[PDB]
Amino acid sequence: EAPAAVVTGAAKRIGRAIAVKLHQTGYRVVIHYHNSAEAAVSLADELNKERSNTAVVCQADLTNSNVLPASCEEIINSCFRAFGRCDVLVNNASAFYPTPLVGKTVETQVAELIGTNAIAPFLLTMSFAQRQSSNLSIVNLCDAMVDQPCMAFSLYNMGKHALVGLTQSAALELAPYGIRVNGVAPGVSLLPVAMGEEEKDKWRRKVPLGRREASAEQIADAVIFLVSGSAQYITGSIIKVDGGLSLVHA
Amino acid sequence: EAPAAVVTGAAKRIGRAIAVKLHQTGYRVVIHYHNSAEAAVSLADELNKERSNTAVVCQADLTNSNVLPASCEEIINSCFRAFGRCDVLVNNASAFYPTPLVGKTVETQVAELIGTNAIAPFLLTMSFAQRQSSNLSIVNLCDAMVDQPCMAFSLYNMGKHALVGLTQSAALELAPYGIRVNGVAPGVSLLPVAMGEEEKDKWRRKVPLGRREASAEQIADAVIFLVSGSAQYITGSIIKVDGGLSLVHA
Amino acid sequence: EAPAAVVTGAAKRIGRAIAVKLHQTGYRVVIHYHNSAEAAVSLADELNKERSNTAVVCQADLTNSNVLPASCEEIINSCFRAFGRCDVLVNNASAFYPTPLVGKTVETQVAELIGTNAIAPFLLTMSFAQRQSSNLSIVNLCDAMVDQPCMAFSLYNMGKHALVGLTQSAALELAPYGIRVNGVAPGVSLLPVAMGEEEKDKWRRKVPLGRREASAEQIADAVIFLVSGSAQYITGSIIKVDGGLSLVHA
Amino acid sequence: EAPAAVVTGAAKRIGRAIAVKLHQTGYRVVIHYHNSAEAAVSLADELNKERSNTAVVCQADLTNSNVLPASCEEIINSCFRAFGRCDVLVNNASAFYPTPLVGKTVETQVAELIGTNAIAPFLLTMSFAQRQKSNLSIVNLCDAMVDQPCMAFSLYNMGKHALVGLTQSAALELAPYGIRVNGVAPGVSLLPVAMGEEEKDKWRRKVPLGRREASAEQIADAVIFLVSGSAQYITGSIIKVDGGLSLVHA
Ligand SMILES: NC(=O)c1ccc[n+]([C@@H]2O[C@H](COP(=O)([O-])OP(=O)(O)OC[C@H]3O[C@@H](n4cnc5c(N)ncnc54)[C@H](OP(=O)(O)O)[C@@H]3O)[C@@H](O)[C@H]2O)c1
Ligand SMILES: NC(=O)c1ccc[n+]([C@@H]2O[C@H](COP(=O)([O-])OP(=O)(O)OC[C@H]3O[C@@H](n4cnc5c(N)ncnc54)[C@H](OP(=O)(O)O)[C@@H]3O)[C@@H](O)[C@H]2O)c1
Ligand SMILES: NC(=O)c1ccc[n+]([C@@H]2O[C@H](COP(=O)([O-])OP(=O)(O)OC[C@H]3O[C@@H](n4cnc5c(N)ncnc54)[C@H](OP(=O)(O)O)[C@@H]3O)[C@@H](O)[C@H]2O)c1
Ligand SMILES: NC(=O)c1ccc[n+]([C@@H]2O[C@H](COP(=O)([O-])OP(=O)(O)OC[C@H]3O[C@@H](n4cnc5c(N)ncnc54)[C@H](OP(=O)(O)O)[C@@H]3O)[C@@H](O)[C@H]2O)c1
Ligand SMILES: Nc1nc(N)c2c(-c3ccccc3)c(-c3ccccc3)[nH]c2n1
Ligand SMILES: Nc1nc(N)c2c(-c3ccccc3)c(-c3ccccc3)[nH]c2n1
Ligand SMILES: Nc1nc(N)c2c(-c3ccccc3)c(-c3ccccc3)[nH]c2n1
Ligand SMILES: Nc1nc(N)c2c(-c3ccccc3)c(-c3ccccc3)[nH]c2n1
Repeated sequence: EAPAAVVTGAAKRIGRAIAVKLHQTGYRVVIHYHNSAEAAVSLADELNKERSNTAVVCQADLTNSNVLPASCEEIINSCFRAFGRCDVLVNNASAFYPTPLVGKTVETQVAELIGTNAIAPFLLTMSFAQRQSSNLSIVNLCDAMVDQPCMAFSLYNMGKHALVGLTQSAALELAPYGIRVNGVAPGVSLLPVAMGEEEKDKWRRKVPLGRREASAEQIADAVIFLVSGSAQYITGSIIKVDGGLSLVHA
Repeated sequence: EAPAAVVTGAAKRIGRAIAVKLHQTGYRVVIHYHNSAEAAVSLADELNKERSNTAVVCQADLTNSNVLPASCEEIINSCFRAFGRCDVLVNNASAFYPTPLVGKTVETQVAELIGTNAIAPFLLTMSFAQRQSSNLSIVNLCDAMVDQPCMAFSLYNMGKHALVGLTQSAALELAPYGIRVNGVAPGVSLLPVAMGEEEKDKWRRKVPLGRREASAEQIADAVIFLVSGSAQYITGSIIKVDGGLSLVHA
Repeated sequence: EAPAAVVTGAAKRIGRAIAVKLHQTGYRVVIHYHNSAEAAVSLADELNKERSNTAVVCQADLTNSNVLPASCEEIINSCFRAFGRCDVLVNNASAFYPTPLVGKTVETQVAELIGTNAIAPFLLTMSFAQRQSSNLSIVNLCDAMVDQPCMAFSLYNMGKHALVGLTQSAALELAPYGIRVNGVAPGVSLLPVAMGEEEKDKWRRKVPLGRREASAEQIADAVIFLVSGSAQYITGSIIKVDGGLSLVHA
Repeated sequence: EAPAAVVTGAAKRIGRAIAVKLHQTGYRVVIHYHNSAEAAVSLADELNKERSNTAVVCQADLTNSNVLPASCEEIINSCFRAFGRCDVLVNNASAFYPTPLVGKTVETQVAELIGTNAIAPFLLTMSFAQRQKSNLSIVNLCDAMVDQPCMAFSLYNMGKHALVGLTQSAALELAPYGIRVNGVAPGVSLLPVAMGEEEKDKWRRKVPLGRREASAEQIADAVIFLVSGSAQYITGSIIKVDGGLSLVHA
């Protein structure tokens, strides 16, 4: 019987690339999404054409709130409902925007940035563990630049640092259950179409390895390694996939 | 005119030592507290008996909620209303208890642990910066053991990692205003007197330097250095005060 | 045609497992060794029996001295002599023994521990670089416990820290050549066969994931990943393969 | 009776500033130097004019070699011979020049960069500890930028990483003797007066806190803190004194 994986924020970009690689490797997938309903269903369709009844969608807001634990529990539940098991959780969904210290209220900024980058991963990790020759693991999408943060992104950066802490704490606590918990830390990966090509090229020129951003596939390759039998002794590790960006001084 | 400082969780233990030592150095202090009202007031009395009009109290819950930004704005405002300035912020208040992955609801555990240790510090930082020759700084009480966390303390450890992120991010962002942002990271300090003799001895025996915990005053000494004119180029630094504990393998 | 790899200290234990996996993946290998001539010759024989003239041996002391640069240059030369190319360098050889601060002279201890763990890697890196679809990379065998070092192993730990610095520096500097430079950081692996099982068990008991040391093959799996086409944007990254050991407090 | 300190590379720049501040604090000092004889003697003269019999010079090359351990032993011995005690060691002396991977021989580059920055500190630390076999401590001058190194400075960076390892290993091992071991990590400080102005300003512009380099006295300030009675529980800590430089992404 095929194993199953939940990928958060999997309608597009890096999360989709990860869901696709897992599905190709043989996983059944839960494609979680928030607003990108069309994209999520379109991916589920593609994947189901390849192999029937191997993909489902699950909509959830991962903003912090008093019902977030319920939402996270329901994401894990949807994998068990659809596939009878949940082997892998990938925490990929992430809000990202500036929150300067000097339209959204600060309450909202705190809830969205901390919720998606840290608290939801924690609550998904709880639910994944509680609901349990298998190879169970969790992969967190971290950030290679967490110690050299973008100006005015404090809440986003706090969230990513907390996700490091969770990766470590959960690796330690879930080790007795056979559940490995690791991370992948992109540098600069999929640049948005809508960026001034002046601005995209400015990020690209910063990367020592090729003067280019990582492809989604390159990030997903590291995820697939960590979930593989080739990483059976690896837990609490964060693999940077940054082309050396984080090594470059100002 | 004397500079003024806000110390959160200052009614006892390490926060009290930090308030006392700042006061001894010449600061006027706002004693923030949550439940320890009698000890907060008694400290204020003692400090005011020493120099008139140099200490006030400000009560607030720093649990995460939709009213926390206002609570944090009021803590900073209390310094201005009393003393007409606010030169130093010390983020010391902290909830600490286990939150296993497998009475409080999980949403309360998240609000308390992430609120006190990370979000409140962030909102207090926003309010402090927004209100601003001078020697302005912020000191965050971090944790020397953040990469080797206690078993079953994921949320606390998440909060403390986030606080590292805030320290770095706010140092970078506030440096143009001349506001330094640093941290002090205790190991083990002030073991609860009701913790077991076996359990205390076990922690003490692990500390390389002197096989004993730090006094509150030793933690406060590092805070004082960071706020002083002897640390005028220091920003985004976290000083461990741990007797070498974090260096000891399992 | 087939790529070629140099593995230092490859006659036994982890280095041998690395050379065998590389070979199995289709690499031709230089098997470098120092004292273990029988094991190195025998390993080359076994691999050549599998595919004709796909392995060679090369002896060299990698102790620091005035002839170490020529020695290292000759190891890289030996790969080109045998195979006309050198795509991968794995810095695995390592002296490991205590050097207390309070029958070898201290200058010999310095020379062996810093030579094998850092200086020889740097010199090999230079010679490798100087000689250069393509997929070139270096993997350095680091140590997951470098920040929580064994008591009285200062010189070893200094060497391993130096090796981290080389991994970063060389990743930055060799990126323009498309040479990636990464590390693998074992926790406890392949405990000495001669170590009593009861001492083996003291280390084993520390490991959260499975209360077991890593196999040589598990270490080798991380090396294989890093040299593979699935790691082509990864440079300056150190992958811990430690079962959570470095996460455990004293 | 006054305590005594050895400061290596103390004739000029940051070491000189550290020796001066230690002397103003009440220490007698050994001013170690290599080539800057006139500067060293001029400094000793000036400190002795302030307090008779409180400063000596000690010449030694700290390049790695088979006699480096005897040279390091003689430096420590010079302090006991002049003052009858040695309370503080500051490892400040440092060779700094590029060593690219692709007039000095490489043997010499290795001996100078690894000797001065790492091996001499280790040997001096041994001789220090053995002569003690009060508030005894060691301060190592580290580098805030060691994870974002200068292009083509691999050996210097390996040296400085090794020095972090020494700081940690020695703090752990010397703690039972009451000897604390810490570091101060400058970012950019005291630019060579002769460095081109455009290059000076290129570095200055990078620093968030004031867009300027640290003064030598600001670096000394943090050394003075670490040797003081206000840092009695601090060991194995490295204090960055960098104006936020290390926080800035490429
Ligand atoms: N791209 C990079 O260069 C880079 C760099 C560093 C780290 N990373 C990390 O790698 C991961 C993937 O990066 P990316 O660029 O692919 O991510 P992204 O496009 O910015 O976001 C991924 C998904 O997060 C989901 N999301 C956003 N807010 C949400 C909310 N409130 N509730 C639930 N889901 C929400 C969105 O789902 P819908 O579209 O369905 O609404 C979005 O498609 C992230 O964790 C990111 O931080 C990426
Ligand atoms: N003690 C150690 O060994 C150690 C180790 C690592 C880090 N630290 C850090 O050093 C700092 C001080 O340590 P500590 O042991 O002195 O702290 P603590 O005694 O555990 O807590 C300090 C204060 O935090 C306040 N607090 C708790 N929950 C709160 C809430 N919901 N809202 C507002 N305030 C709240 C409490 O105020 P009331 O008493 O007024 O309710 C309490 O007095 C903390 O940040 C801690 O994490 C300490
Ligand atoms: N085993 C662990 O748990 C562990 C933990 C952390 C890091 N690591 C690292 O992973 C790598 C492999 O570990 P291991 O346990 O397999 O290593 P090892 O058996 O201790 O050493 C590997 C080889 O290093 C070679 N070597 C030693 N001194 C040398 C010298 N002066 N010149 C040239 N070669 C020399 C030896 O070659 P000959 O036998 O031919 O003389 C030896 O077989 C090492 O870098 C090690 O530090 C291992
Ligand atoms: N300046 C900065 O911005 C900066 C940045 C990061 C770290 N640091 C660290 O802070 C410390 C002081 O920096 P600095 O700029 O003042 O240092 P520096 O001027 O570059 O070097 C200090 C002294 O090192 C001594 N030295 C060099 N080679 C030697 C050898 N082979 N044997 C013995 N002594 C030798 C020299 O003594 P003689 O003059 O007597 O020959 C020199 O005066 C160093 O450890 C440095 O790495 C400085
Ligand atoms: N959820 C999410 N989405 C993103 N698009 C990013 C990015 C990012 C930022 C700039 C260019 C490309 C990607 C980054 C990022 C952060 C710091 C440095 C580089 C990229 N983090 C992101 N997280
Ligand atoms: N707010 C708060 N209060 C505390 N009492 C602690 C402690 C702590 C944990 C054990 C003994 C003494 C102190 C710790 C702690 C955490 C990790 C390792 C060691 C101590 N953190 C704390 N935070
Ligand atoms: N070259 C070499 N050989 C080794 N055998 C080791 C070890 C080591 C240490 C203890 C048990 C097994 C292996 C370790 C090691 C170091 C620090 C913590 C744990 C293991 N490093 C080694 N390096
Ligand atoms: N012994 C020694 N001397 C030095 N002059 C430096 C410097 C340095 C590099 C550039 C400007 C000013 C100082 C640096 C340095 C290194 C990396 C980043 C920034 C400064 N390290 C030094 N070490």
